[PDB]
Amino acid sequence: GETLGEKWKKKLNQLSRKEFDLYKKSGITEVDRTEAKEGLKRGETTHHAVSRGSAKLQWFVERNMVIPEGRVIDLGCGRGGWSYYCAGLKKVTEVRGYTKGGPGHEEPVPMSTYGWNIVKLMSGKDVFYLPPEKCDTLLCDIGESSPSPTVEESRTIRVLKMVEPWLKNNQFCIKVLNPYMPTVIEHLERLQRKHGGMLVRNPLSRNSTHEMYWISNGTGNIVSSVNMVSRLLLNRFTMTHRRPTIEKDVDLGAGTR
Repeated sequence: GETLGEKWKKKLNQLSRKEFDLYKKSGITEVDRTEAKEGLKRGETTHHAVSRGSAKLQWFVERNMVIPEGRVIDLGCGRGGWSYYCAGLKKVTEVRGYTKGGPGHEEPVPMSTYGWNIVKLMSGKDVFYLPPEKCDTLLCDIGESSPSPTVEESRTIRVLKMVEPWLKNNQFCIKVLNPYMPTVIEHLERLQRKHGGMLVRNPLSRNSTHEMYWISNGTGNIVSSVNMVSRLLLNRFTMTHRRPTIEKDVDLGAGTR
């Protein structure tokens, strides 16, 4: 070492509460969740996204980086934002979600947004012990943050090792929590050389995370893009803070398919 990402991590861990809270939102895109969250409080089950995740995935999908189709397996679906988002797409026929749930984890939130009937969200499931099934689309947003870059390296590599057997010339969108550490990068290079795809940064991600996403469509230099992200996040430290770009939250409509 040390990578630019590790420097970013260093500096991040050196921030105070105020500096952190102003940095994490500085210059990023975020969707207005006011109405969605108020609606969810009133117990509404149409239109609303159960979390910020639906828009986060929509960013990828609208750019054709991942194109959900056929049977969609959403590992670690949590509340179900990605599953509920995919349920509305014409090419999607089945949505199957597994999440850990229980104490300390988000349960699947039952909704009646457009296409809910083709969605099955299952809790009490450790995806790491789940036998890989046949699917046309594989999603994965797993990766628990830590102040230690190395702990994150371990968790990340564990996630990649878990998801690889699910990949079969199919669409995928897979969260890479810590992409700047060297062993993760070699692993990703091997994975890319076997299954293709590219690492891309989602603009709705906060500056407080170096997370990138291994998506199935397109190609590129991984190390170059990771370091590109690193220099961006570093620049945003010294950049006069910019209030985030507020965008419309996704609307998931209503009805069965």
